[PDB]
Amino acid sequence: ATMTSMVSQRQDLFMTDPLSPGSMFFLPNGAKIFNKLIEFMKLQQKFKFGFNEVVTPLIYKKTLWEKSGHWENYADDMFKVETKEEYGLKPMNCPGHCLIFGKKDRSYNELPLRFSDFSPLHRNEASGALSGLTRLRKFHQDDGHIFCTPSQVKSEIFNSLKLIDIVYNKIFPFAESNYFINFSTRPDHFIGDLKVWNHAEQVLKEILEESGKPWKLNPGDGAFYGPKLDIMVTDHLRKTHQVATIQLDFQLPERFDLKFKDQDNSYKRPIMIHRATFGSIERFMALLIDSNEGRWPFWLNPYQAVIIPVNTKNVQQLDMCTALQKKLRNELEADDMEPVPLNDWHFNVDLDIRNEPVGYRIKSAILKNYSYLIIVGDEEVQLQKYNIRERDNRKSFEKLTMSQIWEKFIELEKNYK
Amino acid sequence: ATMTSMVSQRQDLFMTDPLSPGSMFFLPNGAKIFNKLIEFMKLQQKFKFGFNEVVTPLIYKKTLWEKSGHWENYADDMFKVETTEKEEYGLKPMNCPGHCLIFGKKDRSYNELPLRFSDFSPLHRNEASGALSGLTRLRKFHQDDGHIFCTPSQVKSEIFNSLKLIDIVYNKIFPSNYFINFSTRPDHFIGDLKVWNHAEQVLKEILEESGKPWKLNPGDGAFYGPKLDIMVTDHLRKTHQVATIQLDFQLPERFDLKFKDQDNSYKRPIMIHRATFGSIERFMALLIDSNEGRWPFWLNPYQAVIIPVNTKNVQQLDMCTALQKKLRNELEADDMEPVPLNDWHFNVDLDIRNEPVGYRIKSAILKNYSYLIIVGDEEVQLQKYNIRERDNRKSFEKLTMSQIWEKFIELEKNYK
Ligand SMILES: Nc1ncnc2c1ncn2[C@@H]1O[C@H](COS(=O)(=O)NC(=O)[C@@H](N)CO)[C@@H](O)[C@H]1O
Ligand SMILES: Nc1ncnc2c1ncn2[C@@H]1O[C@H](COS(=O)(=O)NC(=O)[C@@H](N)CO)[C@@H](O)[C@H]1O
Ligand SMILES: Nc1ncnc2c1ncn2[C@@H]1O[C@H](COS(=O)(=O)NC(=O)[C@@H](N)CO)[C@@H](O)[C@H]1O
Ligand SMILES: Nc1ncnc2c1ncn2[C@@H]1O[C@H](COS(=O)(=O)NC(=O)[C@@H](N)CO)[C@@H](O)[C@H]1O
Ligand SMILES: [Zn+2]
Ligand SMILES: [Zn+2]
Repeated sequence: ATMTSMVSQRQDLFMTDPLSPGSMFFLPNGAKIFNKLIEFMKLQQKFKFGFNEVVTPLIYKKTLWEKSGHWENYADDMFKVETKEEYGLKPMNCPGHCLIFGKKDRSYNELPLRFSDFSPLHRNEASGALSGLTRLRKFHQDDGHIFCTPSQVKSEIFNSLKLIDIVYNKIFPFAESNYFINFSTRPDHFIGDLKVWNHAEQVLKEILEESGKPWKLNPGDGAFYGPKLDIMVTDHLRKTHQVATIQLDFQLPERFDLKFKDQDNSYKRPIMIHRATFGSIERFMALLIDSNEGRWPFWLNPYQAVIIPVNTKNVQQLDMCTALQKKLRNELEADDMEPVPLNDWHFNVDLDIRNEPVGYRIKSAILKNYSYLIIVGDEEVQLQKYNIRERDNRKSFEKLTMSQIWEKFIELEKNYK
Repeated sequence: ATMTSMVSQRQDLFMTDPLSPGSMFFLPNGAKIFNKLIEFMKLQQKFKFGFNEVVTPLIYKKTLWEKSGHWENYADDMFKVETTEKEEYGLKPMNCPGHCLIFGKKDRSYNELPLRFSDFSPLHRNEASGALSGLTRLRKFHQDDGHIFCTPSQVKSEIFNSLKLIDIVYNKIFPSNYFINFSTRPDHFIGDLKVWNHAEQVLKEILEESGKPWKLNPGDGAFYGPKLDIMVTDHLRKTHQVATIQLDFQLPERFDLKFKDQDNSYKRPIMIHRATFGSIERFMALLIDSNEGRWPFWLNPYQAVIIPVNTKNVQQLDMCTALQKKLRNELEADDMEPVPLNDWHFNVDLDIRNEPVGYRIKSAILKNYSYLIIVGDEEVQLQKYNIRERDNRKSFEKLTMSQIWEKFIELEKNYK
């Protein structure tokens, strides 16, 4: 029994199976949230923070991992693929993005060059370390790599902090006291020179102090390629978890011999910034469950609304419920050829017509954590209005029409509420 | 293949590297089209054809691939993973066995049927190095995969519905446009020969009731069942297998899949394997092979380009930058206001290069921008924009910022 077990059971979110341990199954309801969080992050990355999404391979030749230093300094966590050339299943996206950078000639005008990647990653974690969605063998990162110049680093990290603030302080609050930063310094197994490393830590520390973010030193817990700014979120058992991370990399550009044409018409190395906001879609989703206990916001809820007729055998009530569900689900027939258009609204509304008392079905709804409960009795049929209430306030009853509820549910998603 | 390679360099679509043979790289513009197609398919699958997307693991133990029968029929065309006991894993070449596990985790009723699962996971097939060809044959690819669990009574209607989706893609949105290859029992097949002949009998009737063109492609069916292979032709008149409908009576028996019928008796569900694009990669390769870079507006990574006649004219830029701001619909990275769901965003570039206005038009015809927007002082005086289509030279029009905004939206709300 873990951090997400009860809610996963109750809402049919995920599934494990001993034929692929450490990897897990997103059931239809669980996948909706997975896709919604990604959809959110893509919008922020593409239309506000200037990222360009790429899709990269999963397996690469051993020779690549030897460049990046993963093959030696990350051998404990890397899966190896075989069919006389040996391959590695990627635990990270960075080398693939380095190949992208080095494929063409790069101008200083292209910088900062930002790539994002939602590829599934594989890390051979120890069987004991495995735990729920927080630590998996397979997972997806909202990964991003920024190639920039020395004068662009400070502003790029601040931008990454802004997106982090929107996520952890505005959209998914768990102002301040939502997270603190671990200043993770040079580990025991590292690549590169100490001169470079000390410079890297100076730069990062200096930026860390301008941000004014709560922080503490986490000595010898950086990456083998660079020092990190690890966003730490605390759960209900007062245990911290690393989610978002900002990593300063002077090493991989040299390892891959990356270069760009600068203003002085000379070739210099780009500076590489590793960053993710969720960290992984899985772990971040696990920490949401730990805090909301299944009580999702409307825009994220797999159970957005349930319509409950008082008398399940009353045809008048049923027509009224059936109509609203059709309206809110907004779904076409497989009979014709009319395709589902883009940017249209579809809501996860259900219909409880089990032959059980209305009170039992309402209690059943609140247990499943439906964001809204819509009840239809005779008074509703007469008024042609639906008695809609909020999940977390049983005195939020109001009578709206089919149109009003439709427009209400839209204003909720356009406000991320 | 080399037209794909031609368009790719022009529009910066894809990329390969000898560090990963058979695996594609999707550069920003290339990944955009990739995402658009998936976005289109997900919409039709969820809101019109009653599918439910799941996310399944990419590696499973050797055990599963024996239970499914892939470990003997595929283990050459399958990657193996090395773990810490020492049970070996297999990088999945298909999604099917993983969906059987899902069906056989909860007890199932006849009420849940037809039960449909969709999956867009990346697949890995260790193809021959000499079989590799651009985006058509890769070692890594994504399928718009689907799996239906139904009763024998439902197979007919359920395969038709899959054809209705096929009719949309190939005859309406991305255009006989195809014929069906009736692939029958392969040599290395599994299961009882009795149920095979039955499956091929039912599949033929459905194929006959359809009224769609088909040839017999004997011995090229799947080891787990006969398949309706949808074939599309090149400009070189060569055929390619994209969409497919496969009737499985075997895998449900391999996994001992049961469901409760209405008479309270337990029976086996029937598996229908299906993809409409087949793979996004191969499907993309055939669009490029057909349009030669001339993308539709809703798929184009180059939707519009704004060209000011005098690149030093402050007023012309103020009017050009205003339209680009409007059309792109972005936000600033220095505030806390999030990009909202279901807003519109268009790929509009701004050509302020110090070159004659004609040279910057030539440079956009070759980029295959769906629309060319031009601003001179004649337009500045009118506060209207001079816009033309790509494929019609005499298409020029004078619209406002609001008009172009709504025009572009309508094109996207119609898959135009
Ligand atoms: N085994 C795991 N399971 C789930 N999530 C993980 C796992 N390992 C790391 N993460 C998440 O992914 C984030 C990034 O991990 S990281 O190793 O520190 N950083 C990277 O791998 C770089 N590729 C970042 O671009 C972590 O902060 C954490 O939120
Ligand atoms: N916000 C809630 N949290 C927990 N349980 C609730 C909540 N709201 C209602 N219930 C439970 O659901 C059941 C219904 O309670 S009720 O208010 O009296 N029911 C009704 O008002 C309607 N059935 C009448 O039309 C009770 O078991 C109650 O305890
Ligand atoms: N190596 C490949 N590269 C690109 N696309 C491929 C490749 N192999 C198959 N496909 C595409 O994917 C489709 C499905 O492949 S299939 O083998 O015939 N069908 C399956 O594997 C089943 N899992 C479908 O449910 C093909 O019709 C083709 O369009
Ligand atoms: N659809 C097209 N296909 C090929 N070439 C084109 C096309 N449209 C324009 N061009 C080329 O682009 C150049 C500019 O054409 S043009 O219409 O006459 N240019 C102008 O009118 C501008 N100078 C004034 O606004 C010419 O070389 C022309 O041959
Ligand atoms: Zn990285
Ligand atoms: Zn299949």
